[PDB]
Amino acid sequence: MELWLVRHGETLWNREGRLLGWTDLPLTAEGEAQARRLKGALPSLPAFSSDLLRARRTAELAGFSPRLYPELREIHFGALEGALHETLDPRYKEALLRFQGFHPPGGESLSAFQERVFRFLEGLKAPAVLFTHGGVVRAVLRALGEDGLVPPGSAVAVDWPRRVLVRLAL
Amino acid sequence: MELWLVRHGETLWNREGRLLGWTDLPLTAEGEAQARRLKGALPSLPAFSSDLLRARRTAELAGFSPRLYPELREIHFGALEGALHETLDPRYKEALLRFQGFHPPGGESLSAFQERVFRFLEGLKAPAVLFTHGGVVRAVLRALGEDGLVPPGSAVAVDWPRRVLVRLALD
Repeated sequence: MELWLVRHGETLWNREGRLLGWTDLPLTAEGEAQARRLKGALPSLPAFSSDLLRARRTAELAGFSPRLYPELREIHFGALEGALHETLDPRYKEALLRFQGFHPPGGESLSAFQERVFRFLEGLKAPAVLFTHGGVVRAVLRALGEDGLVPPGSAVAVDWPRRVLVRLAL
Repeated sequence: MELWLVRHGETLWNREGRLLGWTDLPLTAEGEAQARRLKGALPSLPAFSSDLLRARRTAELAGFSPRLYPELREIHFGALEGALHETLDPRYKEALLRFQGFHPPGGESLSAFQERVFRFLEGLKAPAVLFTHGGVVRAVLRALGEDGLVPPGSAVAVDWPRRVLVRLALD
């Protein structure tokens, strides 16, 4: 079943290199421009979106009116929200790289995060466009055996749960 | 899974251009003619149909004895029921055109409509013929990435939830 995973436009923490999870940052001017460009590429399928501002605004600027689901949120980094990726304790860097064994204080475990994301995905009953976050897109791509890193404001279409259909980066 | 969806025959509000949702209108003479032409053109599979008259009657004239399900009904337009499409406020016109963010007072939102329709399709265990409405066919075709408008009394076959197989219209 066709699903479009869209990573929201950039926020200030993207250029700053800070972990961005449940901190509700707005899009930058460029992030808004990225969202607008998506209007000319994304298919008009039922839309869903993380309830965080940056995702909602990306959906809006891309020409969609999404049903909001917190299950589509990026992982909650807890005390690590806003932390510079460069200064993270090696244990955290390692976990984020290998995509396993990550449980920030006051946040969600990478395991609970994935459980939340896939429960949502398996619940879908028709093709859809999903406005979400880098970590969510990464989880889905890795589940299909692919590298999950995609730029802000870009998207990847997948034939869930079989394979990746195409990547779209502007 | 192979599913055949049939848009019921025309009613007076088709030529009139009025939003027809849960208003239970009958088929016109031409509407019955369209339904009769479907007999012998649709596959022999279990049949399901919206419980609204126009749909049930289409199924009947097409040679089927479907189990009735309100879940196959057209979207509930609420206060907009019977409204001339031509005179709808821009917000509603655009919402229906772009098939998104439609919240009619006293009716069903497009999101609620889609959830209802898709939940029903998910429950189907095997191939079947579904006698339904223009909006339902439109939601399905659009979800499959194609233009969703089809003529009254016409049908489409899809491999749900993957692709459209064929569109069938008769004269």
